[PDB]
Amino acid sequence: AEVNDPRVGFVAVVTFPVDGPATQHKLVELATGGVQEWIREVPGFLSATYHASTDGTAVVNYAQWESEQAYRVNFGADPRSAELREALSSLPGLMGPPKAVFMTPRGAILPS
Amino acid sequence: AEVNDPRVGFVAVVTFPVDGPATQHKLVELATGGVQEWIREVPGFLSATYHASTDGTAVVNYAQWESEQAYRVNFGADPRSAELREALSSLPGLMGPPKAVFMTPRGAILPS
Ligand SMILES: O=C(O)Cc1ccc2c(c1O)C(=O)c1c(O)cccc1C2
Repeated sequence: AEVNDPRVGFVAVVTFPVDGPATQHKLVELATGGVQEWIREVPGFLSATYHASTDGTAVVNYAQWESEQAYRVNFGADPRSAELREALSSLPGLMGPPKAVFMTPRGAILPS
Repeated sequence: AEVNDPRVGFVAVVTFPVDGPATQHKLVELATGGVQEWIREVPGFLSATYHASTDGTAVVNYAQWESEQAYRVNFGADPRSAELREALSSLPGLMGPPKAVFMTPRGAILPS
């Protein structure tokens, strides 16, 4: 969704530490390769965007959710979220567990 | 911009460690201030979305740019950006220097 859409009530920023750009590429390919097709229809799921850090050390996911409850009930309480975590943790090149930060949009600056 | 808009060639995720929920509002208020409107007309700027960590300890800015040059020079060479940095660094309640992670969007999972 647009980054400043009011429907976005909850965001998770997840950082995955990797051993270099080849693993960055593989990790994004894995994340968008069909393992999480099921998440697209989850009520409250708005988006998951995966980025490669320019220094080659991490893959960052910026995920928008309609609310914390929707995230908790429709993602965290679904066992398929554990399946997803296992999938992404299986990749060679992943150097530590993913780190998450939870947060709510509070202000924005859009273009003129 | 939409998170998967093809114009977004470069993203910065800037984290500002703060001492509490009160300073989070102060920091967002300052950063989305109104004197900061010149940023809206910077060539290549697409969006700045300021978030408050749910735990009250951080303010996180997800910023969309057309390219790394737009951020670095169009924004970064303008003196107003140095002004803005100093402003943010001088706010009481800051627990340390802002930390930026630079990255490129590589893939997105979205609802149909
Ligand atoms: O200079 C730093 O590293 C700290 C720091 C302070 C203020 C800002 C930034 C920043 O990075 C940004 O990036 C940034 C951006 O990308 C898009 C919009 C506003 C800011 C404001």
